[PDB]
Amino acid sequence: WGAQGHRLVAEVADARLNPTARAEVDRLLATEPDATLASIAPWADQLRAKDPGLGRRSAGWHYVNIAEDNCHYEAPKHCRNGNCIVEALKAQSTILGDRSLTDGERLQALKFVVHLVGDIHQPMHAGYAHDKGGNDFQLQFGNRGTNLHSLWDSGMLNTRKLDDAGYLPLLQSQRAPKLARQSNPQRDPQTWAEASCRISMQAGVYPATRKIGDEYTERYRPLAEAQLRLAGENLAQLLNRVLGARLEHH
Ligand SMILES: O=c1ccn([C@@H]2O[C@H](COP(=O)(O)O)[C@@H](O)[C@H]2O)c(=O)[nH]1
Ligand SMILES: [Zn+2]
Ligand SMILES: [Zn+2]
Ligand SMILES: [Zn+2]
Repeated sequence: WGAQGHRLVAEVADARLNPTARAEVDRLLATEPDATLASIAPWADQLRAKDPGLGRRSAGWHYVNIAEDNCHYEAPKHCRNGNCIVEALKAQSTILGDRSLTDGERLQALKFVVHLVGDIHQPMHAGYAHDKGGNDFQLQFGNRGTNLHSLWDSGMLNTRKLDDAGYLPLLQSQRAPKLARQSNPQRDPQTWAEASCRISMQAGVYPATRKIGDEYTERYRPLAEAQLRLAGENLAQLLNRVLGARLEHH
C-alpha cells in the first residue's frame, strides 16, 4: 500500500488491541517521540531516506510474487534467503515477541510487523513476478497515467478524497470479516499471501484494456477497502497473540 493504506490498517488494529497488548504497544511507542501505531505504519517504505542499509536489506520483504505458481507458496523457490514478505513477517513476529531484546530492537520489529501485515493483504504485493506485481502494467485511470500496482496501493483509495479520519469509520462500518479462530504467527503469513495472490488473479483485476475509470473503481475499490479492514483485524489478532497473550498472570 501507499502511506494512507498503511496508516488505516494500523488505525483499524489499534482499536482492537486487548489491554495487555495495548499497554505493551504503548510502552514500546513511548520510547520514540510522537510515535503511534498509525504514524509508524509507513516507516518501512521510507528507509531510502531514513536507513539506506536497512532499506536495501529489507526491500524484498514487502512482497512475494507467487501468481505464476497459481498462488501456491514454496519458501525455497519464492523466498530464497528469507527475502520475501512471508518469511520476513514470521521472523519479525518472533523478534517482536522476544521480551529479552532491547526496546529499540522490539520497536523496529513492531514497525515491520505493522507495515508487513498491511502489505501482505495488498493483492499486488502477492502477484506476478514477471511484471513486478503489476508495476509494469501501465494504464490510464480516468485522465491520468498510472500502473496496476499503484492503482491498488493508492489510486483507488485516493478516489474517496478522504483523510484518515474520514476513511477510518468507513472501513469500520463494513461487515466484520471472518478471521482464523486463532493467530499462528508462523503459519498465517503464507495463508494471507496466498489469499492476496488469489485476488490479484481474480477475473477483471487485470483489466482487458489499458483505459479504465469509474466502472473499475466501483467494482474493485470495495475489495481494496475490504482488504484494508481485513488487514487491520488480522494485525490486531496477531499483536494480541504476540504482545497480549496474558491478562490474568501477565
Ligand atoms: O515485485 C515487486 C517489486 C517491488 N515492489 C515494491 O517496491 C519496493 C522497491 O523495490 P525495488 O524497485 O527497489 O526493487 C519494494 O520494497 C516493494 O515495496 C513490490 O511490491 N513488488
Ligand atoms: Zn505498502
Ligand atoms: Zn506497493
Ligand atoms: Zn511496503
